[PDB]
Amino acid sequence: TALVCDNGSGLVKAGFAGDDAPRAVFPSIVGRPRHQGVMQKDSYVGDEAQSKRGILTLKYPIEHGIITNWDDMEKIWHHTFYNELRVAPEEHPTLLTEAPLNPKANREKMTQIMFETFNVPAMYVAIQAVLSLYASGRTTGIVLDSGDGVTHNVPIYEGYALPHAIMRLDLAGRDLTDYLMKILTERGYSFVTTAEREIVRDIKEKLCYVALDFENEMATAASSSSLEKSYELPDGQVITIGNERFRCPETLFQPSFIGMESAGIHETTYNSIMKCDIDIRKDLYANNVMSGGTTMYPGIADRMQKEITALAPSTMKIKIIAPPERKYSVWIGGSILASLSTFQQMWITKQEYDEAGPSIVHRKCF
Amino acid sequence: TALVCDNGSGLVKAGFAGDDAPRAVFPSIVGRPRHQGVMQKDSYVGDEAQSKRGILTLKYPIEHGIITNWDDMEKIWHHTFYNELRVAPEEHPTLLTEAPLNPKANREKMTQIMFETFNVPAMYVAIQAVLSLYASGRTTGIVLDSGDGVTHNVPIYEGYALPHAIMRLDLAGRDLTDYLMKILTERGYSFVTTAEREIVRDIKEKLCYVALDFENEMATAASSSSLEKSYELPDGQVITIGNERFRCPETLFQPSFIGMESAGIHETTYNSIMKCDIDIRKDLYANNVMSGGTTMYPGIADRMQKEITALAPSTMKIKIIAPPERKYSVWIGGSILASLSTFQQMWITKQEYDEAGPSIVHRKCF
Amino acid sequence: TALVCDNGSGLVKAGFAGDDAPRAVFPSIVGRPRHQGVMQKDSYVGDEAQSKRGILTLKYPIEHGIITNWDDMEKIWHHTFYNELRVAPEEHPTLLTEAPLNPKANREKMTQIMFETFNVPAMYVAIQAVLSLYASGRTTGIVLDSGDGVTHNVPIYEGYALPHAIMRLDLAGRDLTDYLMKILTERGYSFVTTAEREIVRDIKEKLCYVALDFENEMATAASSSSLEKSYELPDGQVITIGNERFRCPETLFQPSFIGMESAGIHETTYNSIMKCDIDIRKDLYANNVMSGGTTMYPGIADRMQKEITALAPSTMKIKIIAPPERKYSVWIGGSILASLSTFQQMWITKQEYDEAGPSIVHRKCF
Amino acid sequence: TALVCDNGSGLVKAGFAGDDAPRAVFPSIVGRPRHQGVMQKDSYVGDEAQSKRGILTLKYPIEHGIITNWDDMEKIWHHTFYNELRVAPEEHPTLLTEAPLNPKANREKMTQIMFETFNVPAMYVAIQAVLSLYASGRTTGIVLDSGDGVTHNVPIYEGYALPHAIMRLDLAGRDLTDYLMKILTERGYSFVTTAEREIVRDIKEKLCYVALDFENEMATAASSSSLEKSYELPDGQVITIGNERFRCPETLFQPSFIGMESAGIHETTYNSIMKCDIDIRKDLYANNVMSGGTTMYPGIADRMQKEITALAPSTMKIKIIAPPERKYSVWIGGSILASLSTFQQMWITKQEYDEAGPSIVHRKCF
Amino acid sequence: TALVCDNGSGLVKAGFAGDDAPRAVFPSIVGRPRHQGVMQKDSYVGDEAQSKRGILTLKYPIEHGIITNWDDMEKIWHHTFYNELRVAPEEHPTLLTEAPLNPKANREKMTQIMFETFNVPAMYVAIQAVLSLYASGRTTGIVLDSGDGVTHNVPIYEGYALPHAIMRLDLAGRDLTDYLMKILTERGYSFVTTAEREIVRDIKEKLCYVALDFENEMATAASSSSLEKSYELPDGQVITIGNERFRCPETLFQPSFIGMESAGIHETTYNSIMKCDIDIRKDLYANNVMSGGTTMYPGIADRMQKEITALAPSTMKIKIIAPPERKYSVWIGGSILASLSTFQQMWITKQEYDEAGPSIVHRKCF
Ligand SMILES: Nc1ncnc2c1ncn2[C@@H]1O[C@H](COP(=O)(O)OP(=O)(O)O)[C@@H](O)[C@H]1O
Ligand SMILES: Nc1ncnc2c1ncn2[C@@H]1O[C@H](COP(=O)(O)OP(=O)(O)O)[C@@H](O)[C@H]1O
Ligand SMILES: Nc1ncnc2c1ncn2[C@@H]1O[C@H](COP(=O)(O)OP(=O)(O)O)[C@@H](O)[C@H]1O
Ligand SMILES: Nc1ncnc2c1ncn2[C@@H]1O[C@H](COP(=O)(O)OP(=O)(O)O)[C@@H](O)[C@H]1O
Ligand SMILES: Nc1ncnc2c1ncn2[C@@H]1O[C@H](COP(=O)(O)OP(=O)(O)O)[C@@H](O)[C@H]1O
Ligand code: BEF
Ligand code: BEF
Ligand code: BEF
Ligand code: BEF
Ligand code: BEF
Ligand SMILES: [Ca+2]
Ligand SMILES: [Ca+2]
Ligand SMILES: [Ca+2]
Ligand SMILES: [Ca+2]
Ligand SMILES: [Ca+2]
Repeated sequence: TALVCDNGSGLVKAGFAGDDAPRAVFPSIVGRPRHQGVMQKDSYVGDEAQSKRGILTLKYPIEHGIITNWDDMEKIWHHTFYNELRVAPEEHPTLLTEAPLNPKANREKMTQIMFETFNVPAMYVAIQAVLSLYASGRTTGIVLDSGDGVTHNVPIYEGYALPHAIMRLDLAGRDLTDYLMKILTERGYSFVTTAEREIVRDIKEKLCYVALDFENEMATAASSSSLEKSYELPDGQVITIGNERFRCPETLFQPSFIGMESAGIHETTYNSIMKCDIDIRKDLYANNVMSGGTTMYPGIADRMQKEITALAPSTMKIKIIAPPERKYSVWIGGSILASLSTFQQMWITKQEYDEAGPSIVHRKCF
Repeated sequence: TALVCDNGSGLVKAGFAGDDAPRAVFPSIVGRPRHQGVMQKDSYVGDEAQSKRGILTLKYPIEHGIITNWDDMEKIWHHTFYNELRVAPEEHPTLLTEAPLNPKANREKMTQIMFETFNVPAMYVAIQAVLSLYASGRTTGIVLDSGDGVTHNVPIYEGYALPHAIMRLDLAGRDLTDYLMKILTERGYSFVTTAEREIVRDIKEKLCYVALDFENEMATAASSSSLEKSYELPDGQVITIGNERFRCPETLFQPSFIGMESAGIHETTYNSIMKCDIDIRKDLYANNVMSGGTTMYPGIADRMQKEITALAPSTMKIKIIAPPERKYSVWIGGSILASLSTFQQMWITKQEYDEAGPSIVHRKCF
Repeated sequence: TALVCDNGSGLVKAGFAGDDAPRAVFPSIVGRPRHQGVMQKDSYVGDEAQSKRGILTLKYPIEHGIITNWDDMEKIWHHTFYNELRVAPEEHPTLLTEAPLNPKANREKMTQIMFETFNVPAMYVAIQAVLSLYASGRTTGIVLDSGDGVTHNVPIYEGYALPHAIMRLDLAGRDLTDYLMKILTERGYSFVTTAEREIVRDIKEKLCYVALDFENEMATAASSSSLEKSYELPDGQVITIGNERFRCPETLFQPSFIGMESAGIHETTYNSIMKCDIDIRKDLYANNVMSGGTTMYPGIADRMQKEITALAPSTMKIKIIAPPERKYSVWIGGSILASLSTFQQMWITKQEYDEAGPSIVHRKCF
Repeated sequence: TALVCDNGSGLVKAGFAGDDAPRAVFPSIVGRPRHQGVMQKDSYVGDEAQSKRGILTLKYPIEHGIITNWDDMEKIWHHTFYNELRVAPEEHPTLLTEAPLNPKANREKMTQIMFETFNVPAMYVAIQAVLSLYASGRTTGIVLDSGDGVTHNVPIYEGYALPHAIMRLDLAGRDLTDYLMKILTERGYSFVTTAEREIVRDIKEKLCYVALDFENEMATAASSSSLEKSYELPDGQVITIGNERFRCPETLFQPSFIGMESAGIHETTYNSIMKCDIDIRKDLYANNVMSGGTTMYPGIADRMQKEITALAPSTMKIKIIAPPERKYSVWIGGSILASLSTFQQMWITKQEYDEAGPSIVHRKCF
Repeated sequence: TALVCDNGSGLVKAGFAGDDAPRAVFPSIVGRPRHQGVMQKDSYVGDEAQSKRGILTLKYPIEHGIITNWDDMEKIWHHTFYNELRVAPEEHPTLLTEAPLNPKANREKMTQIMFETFNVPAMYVAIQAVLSLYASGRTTGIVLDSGDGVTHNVPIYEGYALPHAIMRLDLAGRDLTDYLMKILTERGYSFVTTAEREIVRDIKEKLCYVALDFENEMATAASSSSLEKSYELPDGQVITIGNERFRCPETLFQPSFIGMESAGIHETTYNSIMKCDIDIRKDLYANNVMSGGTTMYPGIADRMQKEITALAPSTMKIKIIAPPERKYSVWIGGSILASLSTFQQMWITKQEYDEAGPSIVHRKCF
C-alpha cells in the first residue's frame, strides 16, 4: 500500500492510501533545548516537542510552503516514518504534496532525499489543489486552499487546470497568529517566545471567527461586552479578548492590516475567475471549494459568499463548498488518488529516477 | 433508405431521405484541449465541443465551402454516422452536397473517403441550389444561397441550369461574425478566442437585423436609444449594442465594410439575371428564392425586394421567396430528391467507382 | 509650436513638434501612500512616484491602450504640461496618439478633457502606426508596434491604409513583465508588490533577449551556465537567472506560455500581409517596420526575419526595418507630422468642436 | 509655551518646548521609609529619594514602558510640575511620550489624569521614535531606541512609518543592571536591596562598555589584568571588576545570557529592515539612528556597525548615527515638534476630550 | 567507593555513596579555649567542641554558604576524613556540594585543597538543588532549600535547570537563631556568648513552629497561656516562652523582622515560578520540594501551601513536597548521584586538574 504524506508549513498529515483520515497528524516543528541540562535528548519533533516546549526553542522547517533547513525537515520525515506510521520507507510508494508556484529546487531536493536517504521504491509529488478537488468528488471548481504558510487559488474545469489563472499568496495561518500576538499587546498580554506563539495559535483556533460585516461588528464590540470571551492560559491565568476575535481573521480579507499590498482572498478568488475563459466562469462561480485549516474559521464561508456575490454579476449563482472535513482535504484527496488504478502508471520509480535525473519530477507541475 | 448529409461550413444537417427535417443538426467544429489535464478525451465534435468550448480550441474543417483538414472532416462524418444518426454507413446510399465552383479535388477526396473509409454502397454529390429549388416546389428561379462560408446565385429555368450566370461570393455568415467581433470593440467589448467567436455568433443570430434604409437607421440610432438591445453573456455580464445590430448584416449589401471589392448580394443577383437570356429574365425576377442561415436576418427579404426593384425595370414584378424553413432548404430538397423514383438511377455505386475512377463524380457538376 | 504627447500604457513621451527626441519621458504611473504618515503629498506621478515607490501603491491609468481611471490620467496630463514641459496648455495645439481598434469613448473623453480642462486651442489624435512610418521616412510598409499594453500590425501601401488587415493583440511589455515575475518563482525569487513589479521590468529590459532558435537555447541553458547573468536588487541582493532571459520574450512568439490562444507576432504579421491584396504583398514583405519598446529585445529582428522567411514564399525578400531609435518612433513621427505645412488644416480647433460635437474626432480613425 | 515631559521607565525628562535640553532630569522613583521613625515625610520622589535611599524602599512605577502603580506615577507628575518645573499645569499644553506597542489603557489612563487631575488645557502623546528622528533632523531612518525598560526598532521612510516592521523588546537598561548584580556575586560582591541596585546602575554607567569582539575580549580578560577597573562604593569599599565590564552590555547582543529567547539588537534591527519594502532598505541601512541611555555604552556603535555589516549584503553602506546627545533625543525631538507651527492643530484640547471620549487619544498611534 | 561530603554553614553531613543516611553528622564549628589552662588541646572540632563549649569560643568557618577562614575549614575536613569516617582521602573520589550563586574563588580554593592537601583521586562539586531533586526521585520541580546559612530556590523542569530564575537569600537558620536571641531578652533571658547561641539553637529546634495565620496566633498568645512551653537550660534553670515560638520562624515569611528588605520564602518561590516559561509553571506549582534543616519547622509546609495558593491562580494545584528525611536531602541525593553509572564520567580527576587548571571546576555551574 502507498503512503500519503502531506507536509504542510504547520502540520504533518501522514497515513496510508485507502484510509479516510490521516493516521498521524502532528505539528511540523523541531524543538531544541535552550537551557542547561543538569540531570536529555538533543532534539524533539512534533507532539513531543509540543509537550516540552517550555524549555525548547521551536522552529518550523517549512516557511511559506518552502522547505528551509533541510536537516530539520529530514528529522520530521524520519519521525513520520519510524515513530508515527511505524513502517519501512523502502516498502511503500510515497505520495507527497507541494504548493503551486514553488521553487524548482524544493521538489528536486525532497525527491533526492526520498530516493537516496529513505530509499522509497516510487514516489510522486501531487498538486494540492487537484487533491482537494478529488476529496470533494468534483472535476470542476476553483479551489481556495489556505493552510499555515500558503494561500492559493487554482481553477480547474472538467479536469483541466488553468495554470495562468493560479494565484498564490504568502499570507496564511502563521501570519494570522503573528498578527494576533501583536494586537493582544493592546490589552497588556505579552506573548514573545516561540512556545508562547503556540499558545496564541490555540487561542486563534478556539476563539477567532470571521465577521459577516466587519465595520458593524467593530461598533458592536465597542458598545457592549457580548463578544468578550475568556481563555485560560497553561499557568491558570485567564485572559479576555473582544474585537481581536474577528480582527485577526479579517486580515484574510484586508491584508493591509499586516502591511501587505495584495487583495483579500475574496478579490483574489474573483480575479482568478476573471482570468479564466468567459465560458467556464459560471461553473467556477458555483464550485468555490475551500480547503485547509485556515478556512475553518466560523463564518468564513458566509463572508466569502457575500464578498464574491458583491463582485460577480447578479445573475450568477455563487456557491461556496466548505465540507466539515476540509482541514484534511489535501490528504483525503491524495488517499483517493493513490488508490486509483489509472494512477499506478504515474509513480516515479527509483529506476526511472537514476536514468532521467531530477528533471523527471517536474512533469504536470506548476 | 438513403442518408442525406448537408455538410456546410458552419452546420452539419444530416438525416434520412423522406423526412421533413434533418434529424441531426450540430456545429461543424472539432475542439481540442488547449490546457493541461490533471484529473479526458483527445478531441470533441459538434455539440459536445460546443458545451466544453471554454477549455477547447475550436476549429472548422470547412472554410468557404472547401474542406481543409481532411482528418477533422473525417471525425465529423464519423460523429455523424455513429453518434448522431446511429446507423451503419455501409447499408445506406448517401446524398452529399457541395457549393458550386468548388475545386475538383474537394469532391474527389470526399468520394474516396465515403467509398473506402465508410464503405457506403452508393453516393451522389448534388447541387445545393438545385436542392433549394426542390424544397420550394419550383422548377424555375434564381436561388440566393448564403450559409456560413459561401454565398452563391444559381439561375434555373424550367429545370435547366445556366452555369455561365452562376455567381459565387466567399462572403457569408462567418465573415459577418468576424466583422461583428471587430465593431464590438468600439464599445469596449473584447472577443478574441475561438470560444468567444461562438458567443458573438449567438449575439448575431439573436439581435442583428437588416435595415430597410441604412443611412436613415444610422441617423435614428445616433439620435436615441430605441434600437439598443441588451444581451447576457455566459458569465452574467450584460452588453448593450446599438447600430451594430444592423451594421453587421449591412456587409452583405456593402462588402466594402470588410475590405472586399465585390458588389452586394442585391447587385450580384441582378448581375446574374442580366447574364441570362432576355426571354427568361421576367420569370427569374418573380422567383428569387432565398436559402441558408444567412438569409434568416429579419428584414433581408424586404431589403432585397427594395434593392432589386431599384435595379430592374419598373414593369417587372420582383418577388422574393423566403419560406420560414429556408435555413434547411438544401437538406429538405435533398430529402425530396433522394426519394424520387427517377433519381434511383443517378446513384454512383461502389462498382461503378472502382472501374470508372474519380472522374465519374464530375457529371452534371459545375 | 505644437505639443506632441504620446501617452502609452507604460511611458509618457512628450515634447515639442520639430525636435528630434521627446523632452519628457517618464512612467505613466500614479503612486499613493499605503502606510501611515507620522512626520507628505497625497499622490505622486511619474519619476517622483518611481523614486518613492517603496511606500507607494503604483497604478497605471492606461491598461492595454485604454484609459481606465480618468482622474489619474488627468493628473498625468497635468504633471506633463506644468511639471515636465512647463508650458501653458492653452497656447499650443496638442497632437495625441491612440492605439487602433480602441473604444470610441476613449478618444471622445480625452478630447473633452483637452478642450474643457486644459483649454487647448486645437488638437488631433493621430494613428500610431502612421506616425511610425513617418519616423522611418517611408510611405509603404507594415508596422509592428509593440509597447507596454498593445501590440498591433498596420499595413500601409503608398500612403493608403488597409484597415481590414489591421491586427491588434493585447499582449505587450506589461504581460511579459508579469510572466517574468511568475517564472522567477521557479528560482525562489518572490516579487509581489507593484513596486517589485517595477524591479522585474528593469530586469527584463537589461537581461532578456530573444533566442534565434528557442529549443536549441533551452538545451544550451540546461547543459552549462554560459547563459547565466547576475542582477543586483536595490537592497544589495544578487539574483541569477538563466533560461528566463529568453523564455520571457519567447511569449511574443508563443502566446500560449501565458494562456493566450492567439498566434505569435510573426504569424500575426504574416496573416496581416496575407489579408492584403496580392499585388502589394511583395512591398510589405520588404518593409516590416518595428516600433515600440517591446521591439527593443536583442535578437528580435533576426528572429522575426527567420520566422517570416519560413512562412513566406522563398522568392520573397523579407526585410525587417528596426532603427535604433524605434522606441520613440511614434513620438518622432508625430513631431514630423505636426511640423508639416499640409497638416495645419487637420487640427480640430476649439471652435469646430463646440459646433460639430464629439463626432468630429472620429475622422480618418480606425 | 508647551511642556515636554518624557516619562521613561528610569528617568523623567521634563522641560519647555523650544529649549535645547530638558530642564528637569531625575530618576522615576518613589521611596518610602522601611524603618521606624523616632525623631519625616511619608514618601520621597526623584533625587530626594535617591539621596535618602539608605533608609528607603525604592520602587519604579513604570515597568517596561508600562505604568504600574498609578498612585506613585501621579506623585512623580506632581513632583515634576510643582517641584522641578515650578509651573501651573493648567496653563501649558503638555506633550507626552509612550513606547510603541503599549497597552491601550496605559495611554487612556494618563490622558484622564492629565485632564482631570492636573487640568491641562491640551495634550498629545507622541511616538518616541518619531521624536528621535526629529532630533537628528532626519525624515528617513530606522530608530533603535533603548532606555531603561524598552528597546524598540521603528523604521521611518520619507516621513511615513511602517508599523508592521516595528520590533519591541522588553530588554533594556534595568535588565542589564539586574544581570550585572548577578555576575558581581562571582567576585563575592553582594548587592541585594533596591538601594544597592542604584549603586550597581552607577557602576554600569561608568565602567561597562561593549566589546568589538566578545570572544577575543574574554581571552584578553583571562590572560592579564589590563581590563580591570576599580570602583569606590559609597562607604569607602573598593571593588574591582574585569570581564563583567563587557559581559553586562553583551546581553544586548546575546539575550540568552538572561534566559531570553529573542535575538540581539543587531539581528532585530536587521530583521526589521528585511520586513520593509526592498526599495527602502538601502536608505534604512544608511540611517540607523541610536537613541536612549542604553545606547551610551562605549563601543556600541562600532559593534552594531560590525554586526549589521555581517548580516547585510556587501554592497550596502551601513551607517550608525549616534549623536553625543542621543540620551535626550526623545525629549529634544519633542521640544522641536511642540514648537512647529504645523503641529498646533494636533493638540487634543480639553473640549475635544469631553465629547469624543478616551478614543480620541488613539489617533496616529501604534 | 565515593565519599559524599555535604559541608553546610551549620552541619557537616559526610558518608559513603550508596548508603541511605550520612555516617557522620556534626556541627561545622571550631572551638578554641578562651581562658587560662592551669592543669589541653589547642582547638576542638564538631561534637568535641560542642561538649566543651563552656570554656571555648565557637566559630563557624562557613558564613552564608561561603567559606571564610580557610584554616578552620581545613581542620573540619581533616576531622571529617580521619576522625569521623576514618578513611584515607587519597583512595576515594569525593563529591562536594555548594550553594548556587557563590563566589567563583570559593569552589576553586576547595578544589585546590582537596587535590593538593588531601590528595583525593577525583572530585566533583554538585548543585545542591539538583541533589535534593535526586533524593525525592523527581526530574521536575522547584526546590526550596533552606539550611543554616543560605535559602535558595532552583526551578528544574524535565532535568533542565533554569538558572535565570534562581533566587538566593542570605536568610536561614543562623539568622533565625540570632533573632530568637534578640526577642528572648523581652522576657529577661540574656544569651550572649557563642556557647549560649548553641543553647538558643536547641530551643529553636525543639519549641519553634510556623503559625498558619500569624495575626490570629498573636491574639491567641496574648489572651491565654496555652502556647507557653518550658525549657530547662543546661544549668537547671527553666525558661518559659510564648509567642516567641512562632515569631522566630515567621521571619522566613516576613524578613522585615530582622531589617531585611527581601520578600518572604513564599513570595520568593512564587516570583521564581513567574520568571519561568508559562508552559512549565503548572508542573512547578505541583512539585514544590522542601529540603534543609530550616524547613523542619512544624507547620511550614501547610503555611507555604496557604501562602502560594493565595498568590497563584485558583485553578492551579499547589503541592508542597516535604518528606520526613528532607533535612538530609542534599546528602541523600549526592549518595544517589555518586552511585549512578552515567556519573562516573563526570569526576574531575587529579590528572585533568593539573593540565586544565582551576577553570575545569566551573562546568555545569551557576
Ligand atoms: N479551527 C481552526 N480555526 C482557525 N484556524 C485553524 C483551525 N484549525 C487549524 N487552523 C490553522 O490552520 C493552519 C494549518 O492548517 P493546514 O491546512 O494543515 O496547513 P499546512 O497544510 O500548511 O500545514 C494552522 O496555522 C492553524 O492555525
Ligand atoms: N437567425 C439567424 N440570423 C442570422 N444568421 C443566422 C441565423 N441562424 C443561422 N445563421 C447563420 O447561418 C450560418 C449557417 O447557416 P447554414 O446555411 O447552415 O450554413 P452552412 O450550410 O454553410 O453551414 C451561420 O454562420 C449562422 O451564423
Ligand atoms: N531595452 C528594452 N528591452 C525590452 N523591453 C523594453 C526595453 N525598453 C523598454 N521596454 C519595454 O517597452 C514597454 C514600453 O514601451 P513603449 O513603446 O513606450 O510603450 P507604450 O508606448 O505603450 O507606453 C515597457 O513595457 C518596457 O518594459
Ligand atoms: N553612560 C551610560 N552607559 C550605559 N548606560 C547608561 C548610561 N547612562 C544612562 N544609562 C542607562 O540608560 C537607562 C535610562 O535611559 P533613558 O533613555 O532615559 O530610559 P527611559 O527613557 O526608559 O527612562 C538607564 O537604565 C541607565 O542605566
Ligand atoms: N527540627 C528543626 N526545626 C527547626 N530548625 C532546625 C531543625 N533541625 C535543624 N534546624 C536548623 O537547620 C539548620 C541547618 O540545617 P542544614 O540544612 O544542615 O544547614 P547547612 O546544610 O547549611 O548546614 C540549623 O540552623 C538548624 O538550626
Ligand atoms: F503549507 Be500550508 F499548506 F500553508
Ligand atoms: F458552407 Be455554407 F453553405 F456557407
Ligand atoms: F500603450 Be503602449 F503603446 F502598448
Ligand atoms: F522607558 Be525607557 F524609554 F526604556
Ligand atoms: F549552608 Be546551609 F546549606 F545554609
Ligand atoms: Ca497544506
Ligand atoms: Ca449550406
Ligand atoms: Ca506606444
Ligand atoms: Ca525613553
Ligand atoms: Ca545545606
